[PDB]
Amino acid sequence: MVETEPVQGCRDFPPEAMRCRRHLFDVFHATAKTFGFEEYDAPVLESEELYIRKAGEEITEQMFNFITKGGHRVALRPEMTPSLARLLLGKGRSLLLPAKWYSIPQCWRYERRREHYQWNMDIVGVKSVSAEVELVCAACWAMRSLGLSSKDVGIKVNSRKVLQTVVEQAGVTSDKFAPVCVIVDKMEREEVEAQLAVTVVDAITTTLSLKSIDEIAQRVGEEHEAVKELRQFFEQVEAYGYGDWVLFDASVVRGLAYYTGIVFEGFDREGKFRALCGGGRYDNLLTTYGSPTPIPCAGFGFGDCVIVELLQEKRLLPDIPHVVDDVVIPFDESMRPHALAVLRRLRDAGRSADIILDKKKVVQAFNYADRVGAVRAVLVAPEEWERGEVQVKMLRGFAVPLDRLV
Amino acid sequence: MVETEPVQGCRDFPPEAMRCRRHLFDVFHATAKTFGFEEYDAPVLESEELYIRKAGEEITEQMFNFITKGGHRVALRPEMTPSLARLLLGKGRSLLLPAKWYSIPQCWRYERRREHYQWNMDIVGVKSVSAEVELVCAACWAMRSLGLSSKDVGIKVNSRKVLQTVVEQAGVTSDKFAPVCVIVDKMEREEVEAQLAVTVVDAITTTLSLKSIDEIAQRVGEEHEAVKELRQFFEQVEAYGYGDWVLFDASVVRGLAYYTGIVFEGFDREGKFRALCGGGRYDNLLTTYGSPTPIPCAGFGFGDCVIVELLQEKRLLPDIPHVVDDVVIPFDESMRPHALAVLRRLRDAGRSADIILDKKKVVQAFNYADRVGAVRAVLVAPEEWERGEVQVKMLRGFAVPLDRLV
Ligand SMILES: N[C@@H](Cc1c[nH]c[nH+]1)C(=O)O
Ligand SMILES: N[C@@H](Cc1c[nH]c[nH+]1)C(=O)O
Ligand SMILES: Nc1cnc2ccccc2c1
Ligand SMILES: Nc1cnc2ccccc2c1
Repeated sequence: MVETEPVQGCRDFPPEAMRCRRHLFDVFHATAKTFGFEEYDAPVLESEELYIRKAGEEITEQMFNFITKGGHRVALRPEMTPSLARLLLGKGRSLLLPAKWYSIPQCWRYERRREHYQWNMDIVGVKSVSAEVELVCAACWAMRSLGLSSKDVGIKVNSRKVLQTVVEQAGVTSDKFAPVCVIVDKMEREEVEAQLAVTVVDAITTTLSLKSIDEIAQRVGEEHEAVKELRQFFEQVEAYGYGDWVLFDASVVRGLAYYTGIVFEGFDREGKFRALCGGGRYDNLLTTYGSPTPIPCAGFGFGDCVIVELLQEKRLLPDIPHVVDDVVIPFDESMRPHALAVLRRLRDAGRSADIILDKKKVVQAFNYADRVGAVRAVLVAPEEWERGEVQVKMLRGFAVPLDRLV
Repeated sequence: MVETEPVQGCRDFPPEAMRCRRHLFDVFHATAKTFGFEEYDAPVLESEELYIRKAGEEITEQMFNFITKGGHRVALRPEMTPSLARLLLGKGRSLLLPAKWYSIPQCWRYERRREHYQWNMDIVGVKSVSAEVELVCAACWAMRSLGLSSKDVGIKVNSRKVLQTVVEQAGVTSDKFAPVCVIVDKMEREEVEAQLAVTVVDAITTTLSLKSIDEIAQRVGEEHEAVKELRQFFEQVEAYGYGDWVLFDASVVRGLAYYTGIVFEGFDREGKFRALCGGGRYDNLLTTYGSPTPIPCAGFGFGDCVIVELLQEKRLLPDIPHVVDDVVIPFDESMRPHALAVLRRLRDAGRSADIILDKKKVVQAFNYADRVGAVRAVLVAPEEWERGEVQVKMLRGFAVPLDRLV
C-alpha cells in the first residue's frame, strides 16, 4: 500500500472539495472582471534573492527555500507581490499605466498548513487614494458575492504615515520605520515593548490606541497627509455604496515591510477568525528593486482558508452536487453506435452529456444518472430508434424525435 | 536592478500571454464539462517514492526532486497520473464508479523548458474500450474547439497487448515488458537494438512496422484481445462522428511503464511537431500501488506548448485584446462621488466597468478607454448630472438617464 496521504501540510482536492474551491475562485475571477483587472501569472519557483528584505517579516522567516543541483538559491513563493514587481520592472516603459492586475497563486511556507491559494489584486501607476478605494471595494464585493453582509464582516483601515510622522518627530531615523511596523504588527503578543527596545515607544502606543480620525487630526492636524487621504478614502467608499463595510482602526499596520500609506484588513465582526484579507499602498517597492522612476502601487491578498471557515460557520457553503444535462443510455450494447451518434448531437448543441460507458441494465443506468446529478436521461432503444426517436425522462418517459432533443 | 527574468526554464504570464493561456484552458475546461468530467487537484509537491518505477522512463530520469529540512525525499510532480492514483486509492470503496476526473496541473522537470501545464483526463472503473473512445474523442473535441480540423491533426492508436503477445510467445518473461515498451518508444533514436540486447528483437521490429489491423489479425488472429478492442474502438469513434480524426499505427507504444492496452498520440499531419497529447489504458497501476481489487483506468495528458506552436503556425492564435464594457469618466474631481455611484450601478447589473482612477482631462480619459478596449465610455458631467443623466459614447455622445444605462 502506497502512502495515500498528501505531503505534510498540503491539501488534496478530490471533486467534492474542488467544487468548493471552484465556487470561491469563480467569485475571485468574476469580481476581478467586474472591476476590470487583467489576469497574470508567474512561476511558483522564484529566486530567493527576491524575498531578502531583512526586516524580520514572518513571511520571509518561514520561507520554503531550497538549493537546486546547479547550486542556485530558490524558493516556492511565500507571497505574490515580489513576483508582480519583477514583471512590472521587466516591462519598464512599455507598460501602459494605470495597470490593474490579478491572479490566484498558490503560495508556500515551511514552519499547520504549508500552502494556500491567495487572490491577489494590485493597481499600478495611481498615486491617489482612489486605488485603495477600488481595492477595498473589490474585497467587499467578493465577500458580498459569497453571501456575506456588512453585519458579518468589515474592513479596518489605517495609514502608516501617521506612525511615520511619530517615528520622524521622535528623532527616529527613516531606515528603522519598517522594523517598527513589523514589530507593532505583533500587538495582537504582549511583550512587543521588549522588541522595540532592541520614550518613543510610548508615543507609538498612544497613537495605535487612538479611536478616530478626529483624534489623529488633533494629534497632527486636519491637513496631515494621512488625514486628507483617509477622509477622501471614506468619502469615495461611501459614495460607491459600501459605507457600512469599512471603518477606521489606528492599530492596523500589517506585517509587511513595504507598506508606505493606507493599509487594511478584512475581519469577521464576531472576533472568531484571523484576517480574511490584507493589503495596502507600497509606493517605494519598485524603487528598491532598482526602478529609475518611482512607481506607485497598491493591492491586497485574500486567502482561501479563513474565508471558507467563515462561510461554513455562517452556513453559506452548502454542499454543491455535481450536475450534467443528459445521460445517454443504450438499451443494450447493439444500440451503442446509435447512442454515440445521439451523444454527439447533444454535445454539439452545448449540452453536457455522459453516455453509459460500461455494460449494464437500464434501471442501473438510470440510478447512475441520478447519482451523477443528471437533469435528463435519454434512453436509446431499438423500437424507438426505428421511428427516428429516443425516450427522454426528466429527473428534476415520453418519446422524442432526434431533432427535438436540443 | 533586481533580476527581471524568471527562474531558469520557467515562463512569466503577463496579461497578454495570460489571455492566450486562458483561451487554451477555457477549451480544456469546456471540453471536460461537455464530456461530463469532474475537476480535481492535488499538491504539486509529492513524495518522491510515488515515481520510483525502475523502468528507465524519461519522466522519472528527469525528475525535479529535492530534500526538505526534515530530510524527506520530495519532488515537484513530473506528471499527474500517480497523484490521481493516490487519491483514488485513498478513497477506496467510498468512490462511486465509474469516475471521470480532470485537471490542468503544472508539471515539472530538471534536465529547454522545466515546466508546462498539462490537461489530464482520466476514466476510472471502465473495462471496455468505450473509455478510450471517449478520451480520444475528448482530445479531438478540444483541438476542433481551437479551430483545427482532421486535415490539420490526427490521433494515432495502438494496443500494447500485441507486442505483449510477442514478448510472451518469444519466451520473454512478463516482468521485462515495461522496459521493452520504454526502449521501443525511443524508435523515432537509431540504436534501440543495442538497448534491447542489454531473435526476439526481430519479431518486435516487424510487428511495429505492420501497417494495418488486418496485418495484425494475420499475425495473431481476428479474435486476439487487441484485434477485437481496436475494431470496437474504431467503430465507436466512427459512430460518434470522428472517423477522419483517428487511425491505426503499430509503432505507437508511449514511453510510460504503466500502459497495458490501447495507447494513443495526437500529431500534426505536416510532421513538424512532437506529440500534441498522449495516453492509454493502465489497468494494473492501482494494483501496484497496493489496491486489493484491480481498478481499470485510462487517460491522457495534453500539454500547453506543442498545441500553441501548432495553432500559431495555422494562424489560429490571433492576439486577443483586453475588453471591458464601460469606462466611467468624471468630468472632474468634484464629480468623482457621483461617478462612483454610477460605477456601482453598472457593476451591480453584471457589467465590467472601470472608473478613471487618476486625475486627467476628458480626452485623455477617452484615449485610455480606447487603450483598454472599452465598448462604451460614460462621461459624468455637472450639467447632465442635474438632469439625472450621463453622457454615453460607443467606441465599437448622447445623454442618458441613469436608469437606462443597464
Ligand atoms: N503580498 C501581501 C498582499 C498584497 C498584495 N499586494 C499588496 N499587498 C500579503 O501577502 O499579505
Ligand atoms: N501521465 C501521462 C498521461 C496520462 C494521463 N492518464 C494516463 N496517462 C503522461 O504524462 O504522458
Ligand atoms: N506565505 C504564507 C502565508 N500564509 C499562509 C497560510 C497558510 C498556508 C500557507 C501560507 C503561506
Ligand atoms: N514531465 C514533463 C514532461 N514534459 C515537459 C515539457 C516541458 C516542460 C516540462 C515538462 C515536464
